[PDB]
Amino acid sequence: VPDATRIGRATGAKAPEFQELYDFDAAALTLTSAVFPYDSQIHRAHVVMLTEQGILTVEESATILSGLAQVDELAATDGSLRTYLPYEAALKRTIGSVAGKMHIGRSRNDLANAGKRMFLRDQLLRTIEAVIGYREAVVHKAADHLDTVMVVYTQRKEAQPITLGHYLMAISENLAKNLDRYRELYARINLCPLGAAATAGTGWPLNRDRTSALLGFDGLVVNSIEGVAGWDHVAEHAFVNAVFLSGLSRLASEIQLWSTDEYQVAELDASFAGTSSIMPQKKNPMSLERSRKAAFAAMGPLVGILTSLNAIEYQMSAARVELEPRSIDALIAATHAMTGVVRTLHPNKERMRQYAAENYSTMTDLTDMLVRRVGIDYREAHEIVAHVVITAIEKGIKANKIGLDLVQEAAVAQTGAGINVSADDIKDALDPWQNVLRREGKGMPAPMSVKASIDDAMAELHKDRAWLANATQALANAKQTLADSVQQIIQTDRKYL
Amino acid sequence: VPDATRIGRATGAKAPEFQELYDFDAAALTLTSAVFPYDSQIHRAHVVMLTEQGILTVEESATILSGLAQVDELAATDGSLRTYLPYEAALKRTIGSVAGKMHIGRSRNDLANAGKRMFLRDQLLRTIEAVIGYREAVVHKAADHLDTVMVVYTQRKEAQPITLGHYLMAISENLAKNLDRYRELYARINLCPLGAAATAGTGWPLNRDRTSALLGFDGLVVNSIEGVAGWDHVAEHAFVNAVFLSGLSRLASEIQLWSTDEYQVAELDASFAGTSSIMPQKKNPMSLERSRKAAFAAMGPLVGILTSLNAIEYQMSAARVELEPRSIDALIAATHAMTGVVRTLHPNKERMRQYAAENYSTMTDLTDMLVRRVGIDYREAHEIVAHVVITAIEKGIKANKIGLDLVQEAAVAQTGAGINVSADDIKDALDPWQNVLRREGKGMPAPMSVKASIDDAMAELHKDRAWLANATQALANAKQTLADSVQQIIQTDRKYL
Amino acid sequence: VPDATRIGRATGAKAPEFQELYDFDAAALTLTSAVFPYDSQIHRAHVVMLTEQGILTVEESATILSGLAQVDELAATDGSLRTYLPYEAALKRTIGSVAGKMHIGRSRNDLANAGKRMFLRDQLLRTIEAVIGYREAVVHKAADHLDTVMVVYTQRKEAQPITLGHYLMAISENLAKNLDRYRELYARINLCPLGAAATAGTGWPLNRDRTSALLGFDGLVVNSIEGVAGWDHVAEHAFVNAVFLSGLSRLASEIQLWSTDEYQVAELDASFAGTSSIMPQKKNPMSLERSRKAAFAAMGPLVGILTSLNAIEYQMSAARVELEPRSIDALIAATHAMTGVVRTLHPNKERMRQYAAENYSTMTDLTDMLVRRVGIDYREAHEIVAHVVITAIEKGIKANKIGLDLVQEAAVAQTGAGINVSADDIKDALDPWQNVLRREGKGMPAPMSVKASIDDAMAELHKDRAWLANATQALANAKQTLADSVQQIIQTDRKYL
Amino acid sequence: VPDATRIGRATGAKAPEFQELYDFDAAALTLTSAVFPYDSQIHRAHVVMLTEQGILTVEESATILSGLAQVDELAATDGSLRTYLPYEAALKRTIGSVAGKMHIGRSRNDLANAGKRMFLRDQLLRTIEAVIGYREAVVHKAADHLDTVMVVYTQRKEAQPITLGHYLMAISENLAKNLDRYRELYARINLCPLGAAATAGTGWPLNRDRTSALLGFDGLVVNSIEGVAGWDHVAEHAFVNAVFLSGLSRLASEIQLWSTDEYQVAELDASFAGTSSIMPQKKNPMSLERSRKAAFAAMGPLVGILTSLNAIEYQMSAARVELEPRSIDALIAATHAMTGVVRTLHPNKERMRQYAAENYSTMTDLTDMLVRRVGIDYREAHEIVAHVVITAIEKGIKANKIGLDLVQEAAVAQTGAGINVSADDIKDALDPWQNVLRREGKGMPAPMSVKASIDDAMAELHKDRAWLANATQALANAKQTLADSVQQIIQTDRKYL
Ligand SMILES: O=C(O)/C=C/C(=O)O
Ligand SMILES: O=C(O)/C=C/C(=O)O
Ligand SMILES: O=C(O)/C=C/C(=O)O
Ligand SMILES: O=C(O)/C=C/C(=O)O
Ligand SMILES: O=C(O)/C=C/C(=O)O
Ligand SMILES: O=C(O)/C=C/C(=O)O
Ligand SMILES: O=C(O)/C=C/C(=O)O
Ligand code: NA
Ligand code: NA
Ligand code: NA
Ligand code: NA
Repeated sequence: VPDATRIGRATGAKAPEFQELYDFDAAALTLTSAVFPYDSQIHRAHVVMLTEQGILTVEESATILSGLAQVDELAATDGSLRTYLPYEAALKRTIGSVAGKMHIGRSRNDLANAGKRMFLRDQLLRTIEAVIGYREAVVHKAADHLDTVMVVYTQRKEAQPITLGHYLMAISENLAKNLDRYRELYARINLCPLGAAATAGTGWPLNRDRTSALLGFDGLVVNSIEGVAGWDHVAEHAFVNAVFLSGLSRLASEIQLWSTDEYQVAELDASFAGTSSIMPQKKNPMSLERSRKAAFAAMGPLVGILTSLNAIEYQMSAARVELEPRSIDALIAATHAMTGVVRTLHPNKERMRQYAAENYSTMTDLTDMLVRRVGIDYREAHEIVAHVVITAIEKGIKANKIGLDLVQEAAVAQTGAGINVSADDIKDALDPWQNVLRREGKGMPAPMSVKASIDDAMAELHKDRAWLANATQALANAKQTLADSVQQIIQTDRKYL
Repeated sequence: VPDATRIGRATGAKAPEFQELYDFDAAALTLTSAVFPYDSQIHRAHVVMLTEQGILTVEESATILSGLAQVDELAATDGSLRTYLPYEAALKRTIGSVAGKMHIGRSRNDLANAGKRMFLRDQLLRTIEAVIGYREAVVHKAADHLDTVMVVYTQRKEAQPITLGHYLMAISENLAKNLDRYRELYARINLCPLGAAATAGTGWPLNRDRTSALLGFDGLVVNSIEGVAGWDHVAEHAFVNAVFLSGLSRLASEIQLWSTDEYQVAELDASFAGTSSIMPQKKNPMSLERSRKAAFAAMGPLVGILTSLNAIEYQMSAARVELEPRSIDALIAATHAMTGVVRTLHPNKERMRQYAAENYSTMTDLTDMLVRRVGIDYREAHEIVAHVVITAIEKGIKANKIGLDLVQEAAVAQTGAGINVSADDIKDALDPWQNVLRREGKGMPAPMSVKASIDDAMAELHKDRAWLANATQALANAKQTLADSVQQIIQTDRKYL
Repeated sequence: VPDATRIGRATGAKAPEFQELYDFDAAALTLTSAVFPYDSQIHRAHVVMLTEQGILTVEESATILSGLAQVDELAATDGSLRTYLPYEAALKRTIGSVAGKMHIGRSRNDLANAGKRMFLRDQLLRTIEAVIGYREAVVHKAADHLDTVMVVYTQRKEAQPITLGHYLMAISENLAKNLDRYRELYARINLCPLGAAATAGTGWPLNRDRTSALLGFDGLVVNSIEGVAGWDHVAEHAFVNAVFLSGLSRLASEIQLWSTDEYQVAELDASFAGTSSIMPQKKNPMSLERSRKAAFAAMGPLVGILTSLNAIEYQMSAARVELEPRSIDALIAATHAMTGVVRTLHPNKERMRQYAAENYSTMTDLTDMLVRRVGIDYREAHEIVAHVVITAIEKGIKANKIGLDLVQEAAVAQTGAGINVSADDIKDALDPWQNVLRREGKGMPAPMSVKASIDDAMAELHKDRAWLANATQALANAKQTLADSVQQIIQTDRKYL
Repeated sequence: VPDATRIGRATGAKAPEFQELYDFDAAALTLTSAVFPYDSQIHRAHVVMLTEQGILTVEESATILSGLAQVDELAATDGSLRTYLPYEAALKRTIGSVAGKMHIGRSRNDLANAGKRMFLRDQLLRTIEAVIGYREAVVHKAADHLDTVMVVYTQRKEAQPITLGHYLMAISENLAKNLDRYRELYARINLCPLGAAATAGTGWPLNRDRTSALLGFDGLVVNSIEGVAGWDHVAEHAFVNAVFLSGLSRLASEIQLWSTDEYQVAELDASFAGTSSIMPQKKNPMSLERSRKAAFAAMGPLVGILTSLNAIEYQMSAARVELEPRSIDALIAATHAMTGVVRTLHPNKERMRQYAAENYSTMTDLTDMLVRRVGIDYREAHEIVAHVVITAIEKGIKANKIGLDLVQEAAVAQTGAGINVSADDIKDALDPWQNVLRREGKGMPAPMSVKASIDDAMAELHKDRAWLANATQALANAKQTLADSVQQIIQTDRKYL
């Protein structure tokens, strides 16, 4: 059946990235189900390590490892088996009492912290991947809009002329720093707490480095209390999500204002807009508002997690609040949605230029010209130009129609004196494109300057992608090593022992 | 007059670090007054840079720079002069209209963002210094308590034997990672947005690198929109404060429980306790609870800042919530207080050992011994030992009095079968010190293992202090370079122009 | 299969209320699925009202109403039909184009706000019911513990003697005020926004009172903008949940400390405790910590909702954050759990009395006796008694062994003078039960005073239950009236038109 | 000296209400200094009550009461005397040891909770007064704009025609419910905890009702634990502030969008706008953004307070976070500012009408007319009118120029069939004023309907003011009774004893 929301001005299908905003809530796993497959990997890595340490024989190890595959399969459809003690009991019912030996030297506490880290680790790479895709859309969009003159706003008022490319490279710089935040967090998430057992380690001679390496961790959470009590990485994950999403909310809000009926300086692609069941004229920025909704919602986990940490001791505690799958899923959906919003955004170039030329954002350049040309101080020139604007608005004179006569009157009105500048001086100062070209320093909207930022961002994106590929490959390599090791044990036992 | 709170069991004076918790609220500056001296430095750096760029003559520069000193002096007692436009107007009244030229190419927006960064930069070094002092107290305390056997808790229940040194090194590892968070944040705070002007740069040929260098920044916030709209570093500063303080709350809570009348395993130094105006018996953990109060309060700025960022566009906005001096001051007071709390904490070594030996935290080692000795699986041994405990509690038998007869009865009761272990096996398994010695892996409480962590932490603290000294010296060097440059201009003009 | 967590000291089954804490997360509905059945009721009420208004004929109404039952049935298994436009389209495919007439004068905006209110209304009655059950457990528990002498704490230090009944009646008074908060909120939730349509009403002659009455609302959200933009009730619902749960967290924390191995003044019923997979001695307060977890998590929705309201205009907005089913479900589970925790809590009466008699909580009465008997001011008596305690602790003298000689020495040591009180005066002042009996004013722990509070609370609980029964019956009556009306239309059309 | 910010387009002085936003931060009292005068009242009320109870003689009472005046005077300039134990010690140094008797039966705990309640009580009446003034401005503004046709927005897109009066009465209804929230809170704040002493009452025969009555409380916090541990009213105060301010943020945001350069449908009074130090054209909505800033900041205390309550037991705790004066001061400043913003807002009536007539907000009425006139279902009419809009936008045809030919083409294009409506039918459906007049039900924008809401709101405002006058007079009466009683004691002792 058709998408019944695609009626009237909501033509065609929702963009896939837009549809993600509708699907993640019902599709989200519980934390228990999301972490369960990582627990299964931990069982295997732990058992392999115990085998290397001689705590388990190869025969016992093979029996357990084969059982783990069988219980994993049962648990694919039986959710009751996805927490540890039910899982262990099912393993015991499957292979016998040797099942219990897989917990030697181990706790639910270090198992759980490690499993959640593995989950968050994968979700952090998933997030970094999405943020990179978002930055790619932003920078690649900017590269096409070096000449798209438009006003920048401060305090929701037209400030000065820039370009759309200039604006998008602000977002790129924001995302560059959020990627740093996420990679910095990744180094703290990707630490293995296994071997802490309950909170104090164990007398069993575990090799904590081997379990860590088998599970793709880059290091250990060393202190055993820190290994089970430590939760700051969960709080930090929630925070970076929240602050990253606050910037995504701000872009969404920016574009929503751009695409108001009143601004009309940009239009959402049809595939990122919805309509109204009652008002046929609506082209609703539903992608933007649902993206903002996720940003706002991300405040929740951050506060809950920090509240729970403020409520306890420096202990393992079952009262700690988690970062849950549905929260991350919402971030990914919003990030994907805004990636497509940016990619497909349709700027109204003509109206953007009209506002820049007509609505007085060029008055700074008029002021700077008076200082540069006649040498008066900035504050006196400012007062003259403000009077130019006040008078211009009163007389209905758009900025690009301000001439020598109006400027001289304002100078005389505020100063008693004329001012020695030409009509050409004023014309060039009020030309919004010349406003852009004159702003040619580092980080300023002149095409040459924005292009330099794009080049730099393109080189940084290459490093972003390389960092992600390296982190991902390290995990894939370890997971394959673990699988090989499991198979070796099971098969050697079957054929030779 | 005497400290009227030092009555009854609140003997002697408050520790200075404890007193800090009482003073910071009334003493805290407003953000305006805290940032004002940095604005004054920015005026000088900006003016020097304009002079290098030939935008100001040396004569104009000298006149302004001399005026800045005069207005700074007026503003020391006249708070109305500490915001920019009143300050500029006072400068104009002091030296004449040339005062206005100091704003060429500049805005309140990039001035304010830069000034707040300079404030937060200094406050971040102040915070890093305090966190290092806190970690030093923790590690140096741990070094004296390698042999201080005591129980670790999970879920506020006695879990297993550790040592006080082992526990403190959990905190050290937490603080190591919070110092990473803060240094990572410092690299983002210490970026100069000057030259962004209103939000789009300027046509004036500023040298943004020179202003940045004169003000001790390590780099630029490049994009001019990012330079004025960017606020994530403020949110991040608030977050690291909050998460760092949540760990400080947890230690404070831990110690508060240790020092309850019922636990009695540690006692606060008198200089960190208060008493009651009514109940003469009270030795109140007032340092701890006021430290937790600050931790809880630090949630506030984090939420307000993120809320404000979620509420706007990617613009300069006057609606953004700030991180205020009093919030940082509270963190410093709480950190200093807990530094002294830890340094002077008096553990009850005898009672710590008593609990470890008597209240069943050794049962894991009993369980592990059954697995290691008779080869049963962990789950069956666990069930036997649980019955040992249940029976022991019922009969009023402390853990260190559990013997062969009680263990065999439990084995028979739960299994129908005895178990082939000796009274010596049980004795050694129940010896809490042997529990500690057996836990000799990485991050575990055995003195050799905790000592290894202390050695590592001591080497890391040397690097922490070196990083702080280098960051501080860089700022001091730049501030002196700026002062030299100002004096050169003023004096050259006075004597030679 | 057995509950694999019920091993060792976790004997028997989890209490049903305890199990609720494990089930609500996987069982929680999405908001869409939770609100859908209320949307179906709204369709019927709206259509009936349109029929009364002559906007629909009885024949059209019957056709639609019969279709609504058919689509409702499809939607029981097809989740795609639970949002409005897909539902309407399925209705159109089921009965023809007349399906579209059910939206005359209506929007998704007032439909959605009304449906969510109906959901929250039912969930608020569900919550009030649970809070009443919680208060009933607290008061009925208190009634059995008028004589259960124990210490009250301030700042986690023993303060003065009370009774367990006295403590529980603090919770009762807290819950009384939270029930007021919830009933006050109910009056704002139970207002009907239908008729606001998109945000400005409609030219169709709706009878907004009839739709409201058919749906059990007690009044209208009058202004049509307020009807769709209004969200404060959602924020308020989240807040009362959060503050109510913060008090539940505090009781859970209180009991957790009571039931520490070190306090040992209360023990959780086995059916509300868990154990450890590794440490056989653990009787873990898992009901308490998971209850606190829900309290902490409830901060999340409150902050997200308020953030979203701070981010928008006074408009209908799709960016607003919702209060979701799983959040309320968590509150109900925690409230039920703590209801059973309180009901089945096992106080250690002997140890409670021991602490009261031995650990110096009686020193206030000693101080008051010196003031009352010899007329010295409170501050000088306080200083004497503090010295009594200091000396007593040093000499290992429990409070109930403090005698005339020790009190006189302290008086002489601090004053140079003895004090004219008898050994009987001191004995009676240090008798913890006499401490309780002397505290006989309003709200104080004397059995006569606590009994008076219980009587009052029992009368208030009768009114709580009456208020809930009346609110519930009003909704049941309206729902039956609506069902009758639907059937009348369908059947009259089938048989007579 | 002149207000140096009143330059260029920032003409005249800041409105006084606008200036409040600049002054409250530096002017805010600490909580200690704000509560101190209430503590002094409590000392007097407590001492008077002790005198009535015969615990103090009239002679002792007079001596203390006279001393309280002397220490109060010292404390006006010596901030160290504003906490209890220093104050008591200064009283002792002033009148002798009898000073200590004023604490008989009392604690810092019930003193502090009571003093903070008295502070919050007065601040709640101050807040209710400001909210009433805000509602008065809103309703009185609405009364002048029954005919000010303009579009209402949903999702920041033009939705349907309303009037400015209609919009303002949404705010009135919001404020009516926030006033209910505040008055409901007032009944819980205005409860006296005195007599709880430390947390368990006292053996002294206090008359808790007399102290409560002398201090203007309407009832007791009965249970003595609740009297000192109870804090929910602080959380609730913070919440109502936050949710009330979120609605104020939304109006501020709404007006900010109205007053963008692009909407230009309203203009702030000059006295509520600022300008830029660099951009002479700026008329900045600084009142609005600083008002939103306060709304966002109010999230902070709410989260800190709730966090602290989630962190402790149901005890008196010094870790609880307070609601501080500066937070309330910010709310009052923002409320006053927005009161003046609303009062002096200048709507652009001509442009408001232009948008309503031209930008397609009338399309719903076109759709409803097709349903009403030719009997097609709403969904098919909707699809036709959407095509009308799509075509109209493509051809540059403003809504008020849509005619029969365009509607028939759309009908044929989407249906293959024309539609039997007249040019007059279409004209009347597209007349934005007729859109308003047709929306004549309860809460809809027709002048008759908005006038009815204004009449109701005016009657409700009379009751709001009466409730405030009654609450205020009750406190003034009690304060005068207390002063009379103090004077009677002091003077009777001086002249007759
Ligand atoms: O387009 C949507 O996602 C939802 C719209 C609505 O329910 O109003
Ligand atoms: O779907 C609706 O009924 C309305 C949507 C809107 O407000 O645009
Ligand atoms: O010792 C203090 O800081 C405060 C105590 C109190 O006011 O209760
Ligand atoms: O200072 C008091 O009155 C009480 C303090 C306490 O609760 O310990
Ligand atoms: O289940 C465990 O492994 C441990 C639980 C605990 O810390 O008590
Ligand atoms: O500092 C500014 O940008 C403006 C402040 C104001 O007008 O309040
Ligand atoms: O005061 C300024 O420099 C700029 C203000 C603005 O962004 O409008
Ligand atoms: Na971490
Ligand atoms: Na940043
Ligand atoms: Na409401
Ligand atoms: Na309350």
